[PDB]
Amino acid sequence: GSTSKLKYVLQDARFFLIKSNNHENVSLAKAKGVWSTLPVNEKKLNLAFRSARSVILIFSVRESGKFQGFARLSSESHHGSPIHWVLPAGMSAKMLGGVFKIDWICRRELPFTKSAHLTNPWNEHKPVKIGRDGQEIELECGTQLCLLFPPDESIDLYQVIHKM
Ligand SMILES: O=C(O)c1c(Cl)cccc1Oc1ccc(F)cc1
Repeated sequence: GSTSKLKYVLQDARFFLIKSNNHENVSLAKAKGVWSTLPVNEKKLNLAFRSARSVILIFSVRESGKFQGFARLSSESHHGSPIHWVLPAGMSAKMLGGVFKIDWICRRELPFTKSAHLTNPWNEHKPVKIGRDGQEIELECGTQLCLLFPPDESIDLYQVIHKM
């Protein structure tokens, strides 16, 4: 299977590692195509969205040993139908910023064992699995990381390719 469409989507991308707190919220985000974060990281992502042809979120639930997929921002965050996230301990829906609409590019998992050869120059050349929530990943490392994920037959890139 050709990777030309995915390489096109990634040509001028920025990449951010999302260290999700709860697997259930990743499931919600996957199903509904929406995501939200704290205003600190939100502002950084809204700026990125204006700065690059694609902004890619690469999800890795904390302590999971895996990435759970990756998605492209379709919009800057907006404030809308409320999403009922599973709120982690000591968190409240008030702490969250607006909602990003996101188009999932892959919803299949990638174990850290499969990315162990990739290092992120923008995180001190550490293996790319290592990073805080919102860690930016350099273009080539991010591109290669996305290309390691298995093909996802539930995904059709047509809508993304049209939004571009
Ligand atoms: O990381 C998640 O589980 C998560 C996701 Cl995927 C989407 C939306 C919210 C999430 O959790 C939070 C809930 C409230 C907060 F104030 C901060 C994070």
